[PDB]
Amino acid sequence: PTRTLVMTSMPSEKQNVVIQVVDKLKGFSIAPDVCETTTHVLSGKPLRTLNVLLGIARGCWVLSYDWVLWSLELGHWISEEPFELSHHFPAAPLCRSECHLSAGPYRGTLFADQPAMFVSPASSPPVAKLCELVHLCGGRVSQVPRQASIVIGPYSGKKKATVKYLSEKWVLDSITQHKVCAPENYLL
Repeated sequence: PTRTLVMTSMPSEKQNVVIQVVDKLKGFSIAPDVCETTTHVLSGKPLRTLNVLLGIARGCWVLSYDWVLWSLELGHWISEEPFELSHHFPAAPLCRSECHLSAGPYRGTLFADQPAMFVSPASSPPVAKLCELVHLCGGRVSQVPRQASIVIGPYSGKKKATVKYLSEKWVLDSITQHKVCAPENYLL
């Protein structure tokens, strides 16, 4: 199947069960990274990986391993919400809900009112991925620092008093709290 499921923070013995269950229940291909076809992200431990972040940005189901075990038991893929990792990632059900209620193609609007952002090439997570996250959550990415109001990540160049210099953590915390964070605590 074209539709993908992504595992994250998943010990290899649980990974083994997932591969077997997917082989038996069908409906998914397992992919290493969250992409346009991913609808379900399965987390083994409650950790904010890049795949969790991308899964949230795309409004995926972010689920516990237990969904796989109960689905095997009951013979088919079952309702996801009882397994959704809402306590660890409050943004997950919010984006997932927005996404399924979306009339057309889903895109988040978290950053829709934010100025364009220049992302440091030295940023962590990697710049291409951090840019993907900004875009998926409704923000605009600038290709150069010139004229950009927000600069994200390590920046040792010339600084302007009318630009905000914010850590990558500002983007990530905004995404996981489903609210744009106050810049104060992310400066430099």
